[PDB]
Amino acid sequence: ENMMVKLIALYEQPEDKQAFDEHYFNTHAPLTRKIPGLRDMKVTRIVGSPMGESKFYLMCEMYYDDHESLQQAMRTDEGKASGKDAMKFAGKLLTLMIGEEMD
Amino acid sequence: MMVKLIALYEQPEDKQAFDEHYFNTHAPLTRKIPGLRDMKVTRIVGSPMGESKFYLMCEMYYDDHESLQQAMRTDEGKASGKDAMKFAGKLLTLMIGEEM
Ligand SMILES: [Cl-]
Repeated sequence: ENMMVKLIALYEQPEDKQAFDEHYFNTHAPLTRKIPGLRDMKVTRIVGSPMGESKFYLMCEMYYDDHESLQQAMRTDEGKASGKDAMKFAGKLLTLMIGEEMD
Repeated sequence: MMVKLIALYEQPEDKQAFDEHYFNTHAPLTRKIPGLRDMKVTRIVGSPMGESKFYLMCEMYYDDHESLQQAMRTDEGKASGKDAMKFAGKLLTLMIGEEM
């Protein structure tokens, strides 16, 4: 309650950053932006940790109306196409989390 | 573009204890940090498949990188960092991000 539902994609460091960045911004993000019910999307470039480098490279937060809507979105043709694309270009780099962003 | 410090916490052994410390002590300490522009707390309620390795995320927004670096070194920033380390250091990953 008193929250907003978001899917969080967290990507670890790619071996080829040029290839990752091209695929992510030119192919993957546009696929994700087609998902019915997606209300907002924020992309965060991870530039380090307080002490140095980070394990993580990129985060994306995708906002939906409610939990049911997120579950339905991931099962649409567009959701499946985005998921399939991520498994191909990012593979094990990707961790997915479901969050409730509190008021 | 906004700069943010991201704190990501893995699953605690005692969720009740984590929650009391986090919400009653830690978040208030963090809200006192000079320069903090916004703070969002996200409960991680699972992954698409079920459980998640992660339990909570906090996003702390600053106007620019220099302000974040200053903020972390204020008395308030240091106290917040030490508090996080004490109650949950083994669970914590800190990241600096640029949100587009
Ligand atoms: Cl993504």
